[PDB]
Amino acid sequence: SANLPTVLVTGASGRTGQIVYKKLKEGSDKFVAKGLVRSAQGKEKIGGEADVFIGDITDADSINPAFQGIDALVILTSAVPKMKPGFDPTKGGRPEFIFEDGQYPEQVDWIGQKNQIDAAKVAGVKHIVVVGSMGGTNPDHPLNKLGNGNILVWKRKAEQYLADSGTPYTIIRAGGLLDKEGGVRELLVGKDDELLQTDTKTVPRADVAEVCIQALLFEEAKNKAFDLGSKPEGTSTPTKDFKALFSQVTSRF
Ligand SMILES: NC(=O)c1ccc[n+]([C@@H]2O[C@H](COP(=O)([O-])OP(=O)(O)OC[C@@H]3O[C@@H](n4cnc5c(N)ncnc54)[C@H](OP(=O)(O)O)[C@@H]3O)[C@@H](O)[C@H]2O)c1
Repeated sequence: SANLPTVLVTGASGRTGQIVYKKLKEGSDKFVAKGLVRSAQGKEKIGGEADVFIGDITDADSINPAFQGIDALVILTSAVPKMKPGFDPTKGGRPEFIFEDGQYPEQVDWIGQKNQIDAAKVAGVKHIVVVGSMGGTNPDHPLNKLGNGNILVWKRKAEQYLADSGTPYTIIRAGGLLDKEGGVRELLVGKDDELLQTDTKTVPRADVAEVCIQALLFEEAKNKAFDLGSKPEGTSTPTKDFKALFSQVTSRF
């Protein structure tokens, strides 16, 4: 093993996941990419290459092939609520969202993520990175009511399980995600939702993807949990010193 590390990214066809997948592919001088997606549809979307595997994270055996021989894992899966089809705006209410049965946050973000962490551990991974959301410090956060799923709570339960496991881990709680241009913004790291009290609380999906990558290259990023926000494009200078950035973080959770 003077070989480059094999990095598996799950949720590889998701919006943020497809960028990490693409970045790991471009970074051929640093990584060997691998990805896991939920559908053949998703596999073709990111390029149908042979390093992409199809499987459901809540079906334990089903994901084992993907995890074989991996050295690092980047978890980018998430439960996703869909608008329940009954809404009628013109006599004011507010849409209710739903999660397909067996696809709720408890099953996908907590148990599901537990599935992935447990398989990575069996396979001997060395570093696990997971992407989540800011807001977890407040159990009464409105997002937990979406689809009556408590999505932040189950995600944080999997973050604690990851931090507790002993495997080198980085937990990145992202602020509001943006389909905005990555690498063109000064990025900010916070602790325990403090950034929510600022105007720099959202972040380009491409910068969340690049932070996941860099976490893989610095000892500093290991055994760290931090929030991620940024400043708009055009106002300041885009982040470059990543060792410094991660050396700002001291929290293990
Ligand atoms: N949206 C925001 O503003 C925001 C803010 C802060 C944090 N975050 C979080 O940051 C992360 C990235 O966000 P994002 O919007 O870019 O994610 P997302 O794209 O929309 O999706 C993750 C996607 O996760 C996969 N997935 C769901 N259930 C699965 C299962 N049972 N097995 C395997 N894969 C499964 C989905 O598969 P399909 O492609 O088949 O659907 C999909 O690839 C998420 O954890 C999200 O909750 C989001």
